[PDB]
Amino acid sequence: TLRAAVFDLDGVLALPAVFGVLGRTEEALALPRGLLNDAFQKGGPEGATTRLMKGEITLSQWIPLMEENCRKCSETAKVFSIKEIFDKAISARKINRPMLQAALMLRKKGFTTAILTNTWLDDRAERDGLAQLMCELKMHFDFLIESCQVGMVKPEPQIYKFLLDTLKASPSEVVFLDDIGANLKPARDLGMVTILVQDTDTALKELEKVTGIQLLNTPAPLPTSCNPSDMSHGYVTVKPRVRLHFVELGSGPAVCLCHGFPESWYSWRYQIPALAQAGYRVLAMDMKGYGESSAPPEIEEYCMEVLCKEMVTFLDKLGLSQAVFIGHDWGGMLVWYMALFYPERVRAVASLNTPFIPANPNMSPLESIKANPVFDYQLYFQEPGVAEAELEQNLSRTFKSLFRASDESVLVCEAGGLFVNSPEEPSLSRMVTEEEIQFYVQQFKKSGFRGPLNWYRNMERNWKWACKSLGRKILIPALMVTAEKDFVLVPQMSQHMEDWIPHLKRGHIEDCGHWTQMDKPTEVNQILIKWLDSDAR
Amino acid sequence: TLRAAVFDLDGVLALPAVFGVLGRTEEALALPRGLLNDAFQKGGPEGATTRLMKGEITLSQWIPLMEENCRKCSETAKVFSIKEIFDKAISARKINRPMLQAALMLRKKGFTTAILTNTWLDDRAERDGLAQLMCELKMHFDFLIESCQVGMVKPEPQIYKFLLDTLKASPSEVVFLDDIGANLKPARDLGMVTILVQDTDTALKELEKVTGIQLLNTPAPLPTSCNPSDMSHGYVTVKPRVRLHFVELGSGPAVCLCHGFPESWYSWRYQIPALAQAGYRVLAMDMKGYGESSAPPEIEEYCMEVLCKEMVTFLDKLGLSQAVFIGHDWGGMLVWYMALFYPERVRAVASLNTPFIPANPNMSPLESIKANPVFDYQLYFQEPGVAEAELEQNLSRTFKSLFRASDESVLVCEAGGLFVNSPEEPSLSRMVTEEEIQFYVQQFKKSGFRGPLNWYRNMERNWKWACKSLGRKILIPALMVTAEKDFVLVPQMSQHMEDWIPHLKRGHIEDCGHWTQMDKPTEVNQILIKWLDSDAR
Ligand SMILES: Cc1ccc2cc[nH]c(=O)c2c1
Ligand SMILES: Cc1ccc2cc[nH]c(=O)c2c1
Ligand SMILES: Cc1ccc2cc[nH]c(=O)c2c1
Ligand SMILES: Cc1ccc2cc[nH]c(=O)c2c1
Ligand SMILES: Cc1ccc2cc[nH]c(=O)c2c1
Ligand SMILES: Cc1ccc2cc[nH]c(=O)c2c1
Ligand SMILES: Cc1ccc2cc[nH]c(=O)c2c1
Ligand SMILES: Cc1ccc2cc[nH]c(=O)c2c1
Repeated sequence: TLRAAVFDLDGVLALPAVFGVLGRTEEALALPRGLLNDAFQKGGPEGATTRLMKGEITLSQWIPLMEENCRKCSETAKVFSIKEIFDKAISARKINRPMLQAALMLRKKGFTTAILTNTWLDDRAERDGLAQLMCELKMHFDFLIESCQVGMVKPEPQIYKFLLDTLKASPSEVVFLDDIGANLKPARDLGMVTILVQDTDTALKELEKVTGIQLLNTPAPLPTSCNPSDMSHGYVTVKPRVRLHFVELGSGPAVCLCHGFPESWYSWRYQIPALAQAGYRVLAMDMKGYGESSAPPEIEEYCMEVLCKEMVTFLDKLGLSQAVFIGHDWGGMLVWYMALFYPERVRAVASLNTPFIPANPNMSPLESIKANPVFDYQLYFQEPGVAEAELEQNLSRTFKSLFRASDESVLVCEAGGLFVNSPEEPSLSRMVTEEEIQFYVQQFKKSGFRGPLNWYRNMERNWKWACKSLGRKILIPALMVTAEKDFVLVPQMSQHMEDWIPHLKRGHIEDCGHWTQMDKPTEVNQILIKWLDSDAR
Repeated sequence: TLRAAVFDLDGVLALPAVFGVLGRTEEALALPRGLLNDAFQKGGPEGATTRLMKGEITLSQWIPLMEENCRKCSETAKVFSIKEIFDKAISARKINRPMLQAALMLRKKGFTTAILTNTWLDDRAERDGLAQLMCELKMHFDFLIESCQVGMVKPEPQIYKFLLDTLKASPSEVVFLDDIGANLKPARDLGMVTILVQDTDTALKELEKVTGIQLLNTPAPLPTSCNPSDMSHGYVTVKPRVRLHFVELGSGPAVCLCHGFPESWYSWRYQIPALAQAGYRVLAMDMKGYGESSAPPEIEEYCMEVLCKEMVTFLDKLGLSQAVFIGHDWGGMLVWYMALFYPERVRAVASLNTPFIPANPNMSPLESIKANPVFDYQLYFQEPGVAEAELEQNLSRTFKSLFRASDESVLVCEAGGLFVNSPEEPSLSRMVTEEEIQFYVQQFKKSGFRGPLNWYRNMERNWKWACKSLGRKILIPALMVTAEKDFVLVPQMSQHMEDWIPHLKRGHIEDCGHWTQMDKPTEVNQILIKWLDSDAR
């Protein structure tokens, strides 16, 4: 019975193989057939290539040794840069997405996965390209065994016993995929299930046949999520009693993600890996009042002016002159005001669902809010302690009731609460796992709902502050993402935004409810990456 | 008696003034005198400029309003891009270093300092330049009062009462510096000491006369240091029982600072702000065994192979494909081995004091170490518990005894310890304050010296591992910084490094002891920044 799956890198998880370049160069340059493949293989287990693969020498030391082997092979046959050929071959090699997806599905079903590869110590000036590829790939496997790190190469029998010992599995429990028949043989001899990989489709057909798990023709997978315990956690004190916590991933321009109510940095779990992979340094906040960030009890600690000043202090303390600010729900309203009051500090601004809403100077914000009845539920949030009591009463019930797709609603507010005619034990939304709900439950045990609710308790102060910006326009790069099925933050509420943000760009997600990030993560990622790459560097 | 100092930005803390561009443009373009200065000032307290300065409109909205004022002024006089003129004026404006140094000296002597400025909300595509300038400047002051944020401008009397209220000082306690006589007048009326700033030298002469503090002709100041409570603190779990803590500052290429024995991330306190200001994202580690990082008790948890693997995991979890690695003492030996075993992950490598030392395959590492007697003191570190007992006995004594310049030594090892004929209450080195020593004392109360000493307890394992690299060369960008007066890690010990690192660059610091970073911080900063900018992007 199979319990582990092992994959080769070149020609299996990454294509085109760095090998099918020696053959192409030969054909493109009309050289005698196999000449470059000969020079690459010269000396066998004693030659330059075996030394490179075992980590005895680096790639840069190997380049002149391969060049010398090439002249010797040309001399024998009786008949230009090796560096250039390999540089081009390495940069053209991309992850084989269907093969990676099959490895991901096997691990999700309980398989132990590993990459076993004959590789080198890359010290070329262009080494970052390969470092990036290996870093993206390795995260998805339990083990990465590199020949140059273990000082053993395939087909040597000891690398296979080393593999078995690493997996803590007997050979019959292992399926082993390789594109080189010679490197597959010792695995076969030990009793492992082997797959000679030529075309991906046939290899996966063989793989699904042996595992009894569907790998081909599967539904589109969700983007990579985050495991909290595996993230880098950052903490910045913005003032004596207030610290802000964030999760941080990637390199490049800073992108600051600002969640809504009643959420977490974790609401961005499907965005963080995708944006980091796209070339950005992601800073996913726990907003003031939430998770590991401070939660002072005072209502005025949560007015927009205070919240924005603290996010500016956050950038100051991290040594960031700017960040792109992306917000959802309350976080989306905060980001529009960051763009209006601190344009110097905002590289670009994007909001999911929340439109930019200016103050009406001729109407009280209480009059104005009552003219938009979808917000009647926010009146229930006004009286201190009332909504805290209901929402803190059963956290699992609170999160399972709230985090539901547009057609899964279980929730007027003069019924006497948000959960009056709601189930005491709601079903789990198709958007979340029980484990994800328990993460939110755990986060909210620290400070509960007082700080989060206080974000709604500053209408008058926020209106006075917003009035200072009535003569301004938002002229920095901006994106408004509407969600078809958000019944509170409806797409039509954003219709006047071009009057204030003339250069505004848009995105729109059909069949998407309020919880945009987890409702339509692939779509959110596609929209944000496209906009960041075109408007935020 | 003076207790606070207030500085203007344009023409005082930053030069050349964005004003002395209107006059220059007029002369360069042979326009009627004062025409552009007229159009800029049009409408007085009712005009476009006052609206901009109060934050009613942004800079991008003001540009076409100023253009219109220019055509009206040209029409009156009977006689090209405003955007281009202001873009050039803003980017040419640099911090007035002697003025900043005087503000720094006053604060160090107990003065409350503030910047009071008539400024704008900058939403130009080039706004980052100014954001960078303001971010560097503001960190050095207690308060930054911006006209566009408070909705008041100088010379309006209310901005001065607001200033006094912010400082919590009576007018007679405040000295106020401005380059505009009109903006100085209301401060004078209230009873504040005022300084009309034309040339910096005369202004500081007036400033030293009123404060009784020497500001002009002072010794060269030390670089900016770090206040631990003001830094962003990061934590990454690299394996179940091990987490690594780091301090993080700045944006740009990742630079990972690796301290020595028995040190802290704080040993880089003079480097962190300078490198971040230079355009780098600094990650200053607490190395395994230290400060807030985990300190497992097992000797083998501190072998070079394990330490390097964990630093690779650290990069993986942060989503960094590479970092520049800069090390000192044990950290310097770790960085050379990172370059040798993980070149793909090392953008560039630099070591302070520690030379790259290969394994001698024909000699036991114990034989080899005894052939270099300066290391005899490391034999004392071998027996578990012996050096822990002496070093943990009195932490203040330990750090004050160790952290001394080359001519301040108070420390053979068969005397029966490092502090045998050493003072029980050593004097404070000219390199450190009592507060800095107490920071180290506090850090070492958590785990003490077991983990740190374990770095020396893996000679045999490290030799076996290092032997795998004997056929390699370090061919990625590398810098070796020697310290004239380090009597253990002597400059001559690095003489063979070019044999292993042919493209090696060097730096050398005269009259510098073992504690390079705090001994010669300005010199260290100059050397590292120059090398990073030329070899690490
Ligand atoms: C959430 C919210 C929504 C709409 C408005 C409209 C006008 N004024 C407000 O304060 C307001 C607040
Ligand atoms: C429509 C509606 C009703 C209740 C709630 C309660 C808590 N949070 C929400 O976002 C919400 C939205
Ligand atoms: C600036 C702004 C815009 C909308 C709202 C809505 C409800 N409450 C607010 O405080 C608020 C503040
Ligand atoms: C705040 C808010 C806004 C919209 C929705 C829509 C559907 N379900 C919700 O819980 C919800 C909550
Ligand atoms: C600190 C140190 C210094 C020199 C050497 C020389 C040869 N071998 C070693 O292990 C060694 C270790
Ligand atoms: C020469 C010498 C002697 C003792 C010590 C003790 C602790 N740490 C050192 O670095 C050191 C260096
Ligand atoms: C690789 C290397 C080089 C020098 C030394 C010196 C002392 N101890 C070591 O373990 C060591 C390890
Ligand atoms: C490890 C080490 C190396 C050199 C020195 C030089 C002077 N003083 C020291 O304490 C010291 C410690």
